Amino acid sequence: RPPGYEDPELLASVTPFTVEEVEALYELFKKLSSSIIDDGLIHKEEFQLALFRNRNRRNLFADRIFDVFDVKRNGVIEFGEFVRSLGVFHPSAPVHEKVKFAFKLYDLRQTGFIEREELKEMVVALLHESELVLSEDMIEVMVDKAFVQADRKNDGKIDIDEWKDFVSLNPSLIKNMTLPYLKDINRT
Amino acid sequence: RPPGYEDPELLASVTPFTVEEVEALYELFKKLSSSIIDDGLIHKEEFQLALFRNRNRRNLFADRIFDVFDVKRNGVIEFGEFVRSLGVFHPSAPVHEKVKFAFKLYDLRQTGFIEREELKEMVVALLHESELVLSEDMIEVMVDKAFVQADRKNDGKIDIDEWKDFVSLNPSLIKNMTLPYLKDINRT
Ligand SMILES: [Ca+2]
Ligand SMILES: [Ca+2]
Ligand SMILES: [Ca+2]
Ligand SMILES: [Ca+2]
Ligand SMILES: [Ca+2]
Ligand SMILES: [Ca+2]
Ligand SMILES: [Ca+2]
Ligand SMILES: [Ca+2]
Repeated sequence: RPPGYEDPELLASVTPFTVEEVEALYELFKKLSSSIIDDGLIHKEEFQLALFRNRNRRNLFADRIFDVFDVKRNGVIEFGEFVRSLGVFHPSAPVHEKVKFAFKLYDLRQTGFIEREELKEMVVALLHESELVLSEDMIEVMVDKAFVQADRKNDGKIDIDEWKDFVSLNPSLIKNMTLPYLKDINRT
Repeated sequence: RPPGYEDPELLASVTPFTVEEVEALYELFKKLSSSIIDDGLIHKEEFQLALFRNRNRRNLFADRIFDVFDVKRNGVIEFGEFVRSLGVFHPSAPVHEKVKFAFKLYDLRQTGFIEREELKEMVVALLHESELVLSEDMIEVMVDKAFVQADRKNDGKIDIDEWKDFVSLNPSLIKNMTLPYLKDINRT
């Protein structure tokens, strides 16, 4: 009847998941939150491991993922934070939440905008996801074109509205904002 | 005890498949070879349909795939031609066969080499596979760089040896030369 306890019906009702899926994700949370410390929290040390091990997103953005998973900004990931952040990757999650999440992700230093050098590290990382590794001048041409396309109110930084415009023209930037195995999950 | 008959053990023994998988692929061949004419042959009219329907590779290269599937150059695909060509996409198929197959595929007009304008239509099609649609001058820069990289014996056309060199540096050009569902197949 314990501390940290959260009725799975609760998360079920605010996410694309169901009770059984929420209960299921609790098993997976116990795994990741116990690796090193056994306090019911996923320390970032243990987030790394879990992404490193059962590969999901990407190693160099784990500090980025960890950071946005960390909704109540307090240095760790709690169970409900973990389920709600994951729920955003669900195929039925509203595209709004996916666009927003992707935006926090790319705001590399957490400043409320996307600056050119962050669009760059972004584009590089996405390219490399699709096994394309291009010359540095191929890249700043690309990044330059995409950056003036995106920076509508011409002022050197992308805000969430221009991002939304930008992504509507570039829907593949939020390609990975959805993981299709999450529709019915796989016991292990 | 019929015409067209081929002992599945035969194909089993010359391809990564097993008897049961060969027998299985016969069911799938009957489907595709009967759509329009019921002669035990996949006419190209019926190859289109099958790629169009249960999507596999890509629509504009169906005439290219059809063409290399068509090993005994005679305008149709016979059962054993179909199993042997498919077997090449198997995860355990030797990389040699994958490189060779990919080469015949890109030799768009069938001239025994890859010419610059074919590397171009190639690169465009691969880019578009990974949801990247680039400016025409981004593209001839890319195609120009890749083309002089590949055209070692400097003479305006890529032969199979230079292709093999080229692909060893660019292993993602034969990414699609493997279909992982083929490891154990899916009844329908
Ligand atoms: Ca812990
Ligand atoms: Ca937190
Ligand atoms: Ca930022
Ligand atoms: Ca702006
Ligand atoms: Ca037929
Ligand atoms: Ca033939
Ligand atoms: Ca050619
Ligand atoms: Ca050459």
